[PDB]
Amino acid sequence: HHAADYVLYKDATKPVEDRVADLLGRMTLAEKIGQMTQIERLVATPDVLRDNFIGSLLSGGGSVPRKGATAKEWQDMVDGFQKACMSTRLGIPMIYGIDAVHGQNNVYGATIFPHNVGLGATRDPYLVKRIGEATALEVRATGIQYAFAPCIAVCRDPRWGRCYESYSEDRRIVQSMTELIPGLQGDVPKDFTSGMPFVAGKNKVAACAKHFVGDGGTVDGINENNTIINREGLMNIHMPAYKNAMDKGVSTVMISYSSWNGVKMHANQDLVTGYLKDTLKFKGFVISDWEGIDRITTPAGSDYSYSVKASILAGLDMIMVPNKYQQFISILTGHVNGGVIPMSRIDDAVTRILRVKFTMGLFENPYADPAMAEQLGKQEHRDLAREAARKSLVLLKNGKTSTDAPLLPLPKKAPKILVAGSHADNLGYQCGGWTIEWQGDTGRTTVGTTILEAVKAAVDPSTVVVFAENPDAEFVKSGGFSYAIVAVGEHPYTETKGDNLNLTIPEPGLSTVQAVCGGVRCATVLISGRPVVVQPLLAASDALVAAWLPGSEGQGVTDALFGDFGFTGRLPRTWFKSVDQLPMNVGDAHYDPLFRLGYGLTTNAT
Ligand SMILES: *[C@@H]1O[C@H](CO)[C@@H](O)[C@H](O)[C@H]1NC(C)=O
Ligand SMILES: *[C@@H]1O[C@H](CO)[C@@H](O)[C@H](O)[C@H]1NC(C)=O
Ligand SMILES: *[C@@H]1O[C@H](CO)[C@@H](O)[C@H](O)[C@H]1NC(C)=O
Ligand SMILES: OC[C@H]1O[C@@H](O)[C@H](O)[C@@H](O)[C@@H]1O
Ligand SMILES: OC[C@H]1O[C@@H](O)[C@H](O)[C@@H](O)[C@@H]1O
Repeated sequence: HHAADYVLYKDATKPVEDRVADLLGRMTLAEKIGQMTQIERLVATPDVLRDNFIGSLLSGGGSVPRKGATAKEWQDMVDGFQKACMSTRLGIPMIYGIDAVHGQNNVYGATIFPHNVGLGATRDPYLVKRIGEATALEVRATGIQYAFAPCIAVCRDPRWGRCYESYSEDRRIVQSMTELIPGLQGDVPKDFTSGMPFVAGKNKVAACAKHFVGDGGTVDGINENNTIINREGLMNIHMPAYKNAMDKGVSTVMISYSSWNGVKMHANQDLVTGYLKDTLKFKGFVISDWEGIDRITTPAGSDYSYSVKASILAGLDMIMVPNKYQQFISILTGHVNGGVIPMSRIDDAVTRILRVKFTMGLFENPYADPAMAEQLGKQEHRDLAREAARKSLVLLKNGKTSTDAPLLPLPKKAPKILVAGSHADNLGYQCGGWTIEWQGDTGRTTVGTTILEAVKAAVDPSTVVVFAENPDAEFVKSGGFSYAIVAVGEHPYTETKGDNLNLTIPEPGLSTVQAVCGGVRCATVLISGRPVVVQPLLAASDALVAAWLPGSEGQGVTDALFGDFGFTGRLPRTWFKSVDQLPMNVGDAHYDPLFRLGYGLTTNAT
């Protein structure tokens, strides 16, 4: 279709499938295996990318070009890598992935939205869609084209360190929140075939339904462990939201470290190929988790040859290596040369990777848009995160007795008030894990507003605000306070560090709540990724709010505490009486909750 040097795959007017086939037919085995290889930016260089024909890069949690980097620094980094990939013989652009799981959360100055458990509490799929839309803009602000979200785990045991990444223990709520996907990627057209990948263009990102499948079903909530459940239960609880994801054109699916009835998901051909590809008709690409193939074996990494064989034969398309790419490529090349993995399997993998790249426009826009840098941390998106944080709050108690005056809403005008607790003025704590660092961090780690700052921004000018992190009982009684707001809870964690058999908050939290509430009427704000042992906090407090991990916009919290809006959030999970009850789910025989799924008190805006 015209000039003498015409190449069909480079022609933006051609159908995606024609472009995929034209490119695939030209590729060497080295070029094919390169597309299947995703590496960390920490090990990437221009020569490595060109020489190994690398298909993808990622930043893991905390993998950043430098601390405090601007949106422009991220774009320049990603473009540097892209320039090397575009300089290969065939000029196939790489796709760069990152965990933008509550906003573009590795990036300094990005808006940080509430984590998924709090979004489940909103029962507002359209809010979640809008969060996906804003997240895509802030990811593209940094030049990145692919987010490893949503996590559609159905957490069935809150002792799991990733329970906060699950919208709900109720699969119906998780299915509803798959609206994140068309927010991140754009709405699919009228015609759309379920299972096809979709991204609208350069202002949207490829998404990733993860982690397939039953990651939220593991024994005792042990992260990466075994999910012991029959097929009916797997299909009724853990699978349904994957189908909604196919219907919404999710571009990629990431496999789980977990096992199902003792079979590693990363080696499960029946589920990855038999079910996801052949039954759900998924036509995007399947990516491993990080060293996911290594962890098929015990010990992990003890037979990397088998890891490669088992995962590629199971049907995985792209491997998040992410560091030992020379070994990965060498082993896989050996398997193909030896006939152990057929060329048909390689060609399927590359067909799916190329299909996503062409569909999303990556060959037409391989480089970042400098005009998008200013989308990072935009006030409109902070206003959305503030709405979301407010809607996520669940009011658990509002007066010690049913005849006391309701404590909330609090008045904005009072002579003197106390703000207290380890979580009242700690932006890192209020964001939780997957914020700036992999495991999150403590203190002022990014741009945002802590609960204390939000209180100071809300109250009348005549209201004197005193902050004390851990006041003793006498300080409070002698202080002439009208009321206190005390915020306590979990410290940030991610993945196995978050697995927790006791679910009791760190001290001094309960002691601070008891000291404060013993001296003046108090509203306790509990920051956590999950239900935690709460009876002692409830007993001490006039009012108690479960605020989950509300993100950078602490004014979401004070918007409800001071009655600008009423409380509307409802528990998206069961609140247990004791960890000895666990697992305990709405439907079980011994179902004896402290607060059932769907519980939440309300207030009216003042
Ligand atoms: C589950 O955890 C136990 C204890 O750490 C471990 O030894 C076992 O291998 C794990 N099982 C799976 C399927 O990961
Ligand atoms: C509760 O579990 C957490 C994480 O496993 C731990 O850090 C804390 O000290 C535990 N308390 C116990 C085991 O008594
Ligand atoms: C909030 O509003 C409605 C009136 O529309 C009422 O039924 C509910 O009890 C109200 N509660 C309070 C405390 O005003
Ligand atoms: O899977 C474990 C890895 O996850 C990645 O997101 C992080 O960047 C690494 O620090 C961590 O070791
Ligand atoms: O950062 C890359 C990956 O790290 C792994 O540790 C997590 O399990 C994935 O959810 C994440 O996408």
